[PDB]
Amino acid sequence: HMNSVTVSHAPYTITYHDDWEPVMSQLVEFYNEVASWLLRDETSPIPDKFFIQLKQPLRNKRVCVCGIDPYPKDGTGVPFESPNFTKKSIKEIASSISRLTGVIDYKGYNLNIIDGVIPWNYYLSCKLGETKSHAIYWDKISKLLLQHITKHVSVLYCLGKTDFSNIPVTTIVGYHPAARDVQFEKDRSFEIINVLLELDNKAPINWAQGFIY
Amino acid sequence: HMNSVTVSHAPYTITYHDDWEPVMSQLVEFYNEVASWLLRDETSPIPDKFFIQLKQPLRNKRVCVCGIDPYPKDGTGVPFESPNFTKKSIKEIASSISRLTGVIDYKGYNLNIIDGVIPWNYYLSCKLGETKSHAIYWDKISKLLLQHITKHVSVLYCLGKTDFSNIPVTTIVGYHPAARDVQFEKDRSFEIINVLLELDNKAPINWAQGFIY
Repeated sequence: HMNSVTVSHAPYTITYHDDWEPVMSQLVEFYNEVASWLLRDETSPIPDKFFIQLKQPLRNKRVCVCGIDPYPKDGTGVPFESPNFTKKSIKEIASSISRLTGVIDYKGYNLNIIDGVIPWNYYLSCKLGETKSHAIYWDKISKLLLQHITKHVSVLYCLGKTDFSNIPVTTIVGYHPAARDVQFEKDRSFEIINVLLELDNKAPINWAQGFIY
Repeated sequence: HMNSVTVSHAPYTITYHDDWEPVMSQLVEFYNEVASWLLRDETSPIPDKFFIQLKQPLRNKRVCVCGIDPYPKDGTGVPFESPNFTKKSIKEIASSISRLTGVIDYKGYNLNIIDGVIPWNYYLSCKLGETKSHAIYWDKISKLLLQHITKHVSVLYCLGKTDFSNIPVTTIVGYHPAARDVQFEKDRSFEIINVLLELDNKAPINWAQGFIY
């Protein structure tokens, strides 16, 4: 199931699932053009992690949960993943899911271990410490990959109203996870995903699967 | 508040609200290129009605309810409007709203008289009797106008999954109103619009406003 393509700059080899095959030669061509600009500075995540989410299948995904880019520091290549459960966003996502499910004891949360969910970063890197600082480099790669994801998923969930302003599927644009005074709005946005899936005759997400105990 | 532009073919003069001003000179340029092809055959609606929805303001609209094109016959220029309440789609929309609201006695329904709703046809005409038969002519006009609507509304509601396959806002793609065995799915799709609006801190739609007694 796993394929690989050579590129001219680090990480030099991109591995990917069968499902991503239709976009890869355009991706290679796009990445070769812009890589030098991306590798000039220290990035989150590291270059060897940029494309790690391409190993994930798409034909079994119903929901894309999408942020604008990785954490300014300590990105792993897996969107929202925080191994020591310290990043504000994934903590706030975990809180919402706790209130939506009744699960209160947990040590962590990961969106990447939930059946039918692909967590996604629209831009695949940032300059270390600076949010959206690599928007111009990922531009066309970002369109290409997002376009391909929305061919598989039934619901696209974007996080951050001001974050997304950049270029025909069911879509909710919610608040950033770390946004203030919108706890109720945040909680019930997650809840509407499963409603929209049922009305689309798809199976709901078991969001509790995300918890780490 | 009302403006006008001259075009080279019928209807010769397009009137429009202030809100549409940013798209009009591109529209004029697009319409002049393709009009002869549109006017060759008998159309629904008639040419003098094509652009009638441009008289409607946008800054007070929260929801766009969008179909692919006008009724194959008897289109009025107002999407979904059926003066004698005979068209299957608007009857089915009225039924859904009846079940969602409890209102049972009515003689008609119109989406164009509801505060905060703009009913829309993605393509502004069809050849008399043939659905989507003018898709190629409206193409770029359709993108232009839909793009401009989604700058104002908070929720885009498209009707017909297969109907829409043609090219970042909250969007539900529901079934065609005349689709079978999906009465529940249709009813509760309309209900989720108001939920999404509240979570976006916008006022809900009073869908009962649509009823004609």
